[PDB]
Amino acid sequence: MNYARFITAASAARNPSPIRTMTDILSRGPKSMISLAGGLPNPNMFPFKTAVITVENGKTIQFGEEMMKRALQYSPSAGIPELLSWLKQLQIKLHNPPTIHYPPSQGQMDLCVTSGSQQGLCKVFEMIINPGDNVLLDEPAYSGTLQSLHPLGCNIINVASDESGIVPDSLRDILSRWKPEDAKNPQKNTPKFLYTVPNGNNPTGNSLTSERKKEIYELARKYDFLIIEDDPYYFLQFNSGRVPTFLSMDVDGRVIRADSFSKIISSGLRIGFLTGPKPLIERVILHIQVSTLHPSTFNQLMISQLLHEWGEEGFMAHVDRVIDFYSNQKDAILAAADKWLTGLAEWHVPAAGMFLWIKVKGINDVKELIEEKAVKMGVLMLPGNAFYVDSSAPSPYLRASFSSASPEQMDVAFQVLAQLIKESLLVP
Amino acid sequence: MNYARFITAASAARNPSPIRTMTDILSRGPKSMISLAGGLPNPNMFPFKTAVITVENGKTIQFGEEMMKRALQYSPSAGIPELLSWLKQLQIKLHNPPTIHYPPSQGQMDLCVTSGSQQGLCKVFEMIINPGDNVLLDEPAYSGTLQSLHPLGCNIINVASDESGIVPDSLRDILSRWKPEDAKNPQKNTPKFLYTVPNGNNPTGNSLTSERKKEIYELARKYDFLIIEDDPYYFLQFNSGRVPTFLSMDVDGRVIRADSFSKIISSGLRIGFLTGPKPLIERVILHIQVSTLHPSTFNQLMISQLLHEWGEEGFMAHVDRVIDFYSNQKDAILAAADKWLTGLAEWHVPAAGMFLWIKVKGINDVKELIEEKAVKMGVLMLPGNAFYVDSSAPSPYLRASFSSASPEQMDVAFQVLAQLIKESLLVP
Ligand SMILES: COc1cc2c(cc1Cc1ccccc1)cc(NCc1c(COP(=O)(O)O)cnc(C)c1O)c(=O)n2O
Ligand SMILES: COc1cc2c(cc1Cc1ccccc1)cc(NCc1c(COP(=O)(O)O)cnc(C)c1O)c(=O)n2O
Repeated sequence: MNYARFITAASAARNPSPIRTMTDILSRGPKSMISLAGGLPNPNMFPFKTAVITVENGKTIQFGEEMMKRALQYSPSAGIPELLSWLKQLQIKLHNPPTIHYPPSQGQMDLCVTSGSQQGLCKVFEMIINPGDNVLLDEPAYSGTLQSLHPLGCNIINVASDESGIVPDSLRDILSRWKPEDAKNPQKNTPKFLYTVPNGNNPTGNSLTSERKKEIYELARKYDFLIIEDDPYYFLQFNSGRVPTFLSMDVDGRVIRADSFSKIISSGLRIGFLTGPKPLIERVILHIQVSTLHPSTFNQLMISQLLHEWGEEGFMAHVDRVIDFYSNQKDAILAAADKWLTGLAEWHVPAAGMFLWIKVKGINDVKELIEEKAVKMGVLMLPGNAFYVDSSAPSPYLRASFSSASPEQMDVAFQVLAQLIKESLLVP
Repeated sequence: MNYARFITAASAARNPSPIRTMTDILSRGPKSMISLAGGLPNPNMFPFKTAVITVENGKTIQFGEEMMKRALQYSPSAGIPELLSWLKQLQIKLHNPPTIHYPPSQGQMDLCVTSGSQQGLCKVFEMIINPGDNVLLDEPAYSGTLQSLHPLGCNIINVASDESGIVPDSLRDILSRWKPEDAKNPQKNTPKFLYTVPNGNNPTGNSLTSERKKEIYELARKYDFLIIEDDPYYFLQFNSGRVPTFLSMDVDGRVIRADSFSKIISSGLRIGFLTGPKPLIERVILHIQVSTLHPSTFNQLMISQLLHEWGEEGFMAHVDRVIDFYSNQKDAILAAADKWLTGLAEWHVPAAGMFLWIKVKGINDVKELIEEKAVKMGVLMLPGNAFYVDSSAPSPYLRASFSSASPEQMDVAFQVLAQLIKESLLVP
């Protein structure tokens, strides 16, 4: 594979820090080595000295004097080595990528710690997109990806979706406007990638099947496009065995996968990870190096100490307690919507995630009902407009989150909504 | 002032999160309000429960159950409100900007917390630069800004400098190729900004005087460019007492100032702040929103609790303790270089910062002496090549850091260096 067509002139021009290069000779050398190279501060000047963090069902994490100096100090752009080896290990355990032992240039598996999955996704789009480029996704999509894409000046082509996510025949229909050989020609302007959330799509909650994923991968191989697998709900799947990922089937080294610890470990710590082909992961690390330098060494050390003590087993037991809480929350929003919304609205049961996508029966645009009327009543929800490329277009949909609300709060929220849905249909 | 000439088409196209827009109506605000809007996970599912951090000359920072849930949760893109009000307060105390009460559109003072000063600088260059644009800078410069600038495709105009920083007559000579009216014509390609490190420039250690700064500001006003004042050594000045900043004199609202806590509080926590005109700070916040979302809530809470308990007095007692340590380190590298390098090399005494810029007497390029010969001897330093736009150009300079090395390490380093210099002068 040739990654050069997937990287901008700006991204290709990125160079490794000539400072880190000299600094890395220090880490590969003996204790007798003297360095006057790095601009690392003296950590003894830092005011925080020790840290003791308690863990619910787990050993208390302690940062002694030395560990604290390391945690308060600079670290590599890709991430701390202990977090990197544990995450690569996990990707192999879970997804067993075929690329593990490929040569670097051919797209060997590489991983980098990002400041949330959002940072990885952002740096990938900025790496790939030139203004006017064609890009594939299924609308409704995650707003953060729509807000990243909009300033990039690309052409978003919508791929049809149902309850089983992206319809492969819709993808086959869009792709048919180009020839498989048109991928090799830049001027023919073939799509650079396919963006998708294969588990509990934000905001629908729909998941792709194994069969659909295989049809999508064969199409990515045929029209030589990348698959941006943004999977933050891979660990939040409801009443399902884990369907293989696009990374698990990545024989070509054409999948960039974004994983998030935001729903399972911490949203505020800003720790996510990006898995993909080494030439592309490298371009992302070089952009991180000039922006954030590296993710918080402190937060990485907090997560790495927890993760290492749990094991890939203790981690999974934790994922299971998290799914349990979110299933009970989904059951509660579903009970509330059954009680108040049946006959007034339509919704599919989410497969993964923390959102219910509700279609209002007799209203074309729920924008004023949700932004004006519902707000004035003290009930907040999201209008469907926020999850489309054209936000000016009317939407009969709303997104309801079930993460934090108590059953009794959901009951009050939906009664207000049914009352507001009725006050909108009762106008003769 | 018109900021639209300092904002690219991609930066202007950035929109605030429609999600977050709803999320802020909840903050304003009765307790009776129910939200099903945000995708905020339930923080009771996070495994870390409490934190106890000990402080050097200060109260033990304790994160109770509620504080920990907030610290592990998402927060605003610009930063946590307590850190923001304390930093704005400090900027007023220290710099007293004239823009404090200007209307937003006219460039009112705004501040945002960034993931190090590097993130702020990066997002500012990306906000301003279009390929082929002219930018003013004094070489040698900080490598990280050279590696951010290189992929942006701009033209870096070298402004000459001496021991008192940038020579204002050199800037006056460069600018004379345009007319003050040329800033109104985009096609006349007038420089968009002047980038400066006014205290202890990386790698020289030279500081601008008050008089030079006033001549530079009047030239910035005349040719209507911005001043990107990257001041990470403002709190690390030796035997000087702090010269007024470009922000202190910013009557026009044309200064973007980057401050760093990397040398005073923590390099690894990735917490810095950007102060500048509200329309420009706003464009930076919108880029942060789509990349890192926000800086670590946890790290911000650590810093904010320390800073609020210290006050602007205890913060100051700390920066003076930090200067004290670096002062002694500077006397030690200076003692070592006096002992071994006199007659073999030339150097100026740094005014601020943690680096000594050494010029080797009879060598044109110290690249092989430092990268091959010094490395093989176990002594690491940086070749001068790393701090120039054209790195292929030979440099007789090296950068020696005095942050961490002990006096006895400096002695051994400078002896190796002198012996390597002597051996290199014997090659005809
Ligand atoms: C109320 O505010 C929020 C609403 C949010 C989210 C975050 C905030 C907090 C926040 C603070 C400051 C500025 C803006 C936002 C995140 C969402 N989803 C996370 C997500 C990510 C990023 O995840 P990562 O960067 O945390 O790894 C990547 N891909 C997919 C498919 C995702 O679904 C979401 O749906 N809503 O509605
Ligand atoms: C050995 O590695 C380092 C060498 C470093 C620095 C950091 C690292 C750590 C690192 C880890 C991962 C990737 C790359 C680097 C920072 C330097 N200066 C900080 C600085 C900043 C950024 O400061 P901020 O982002 O921390 O606020 C802005 N402006 C000016 C004028 C500065 O002088 C420097 O001189 N050296 O040589």
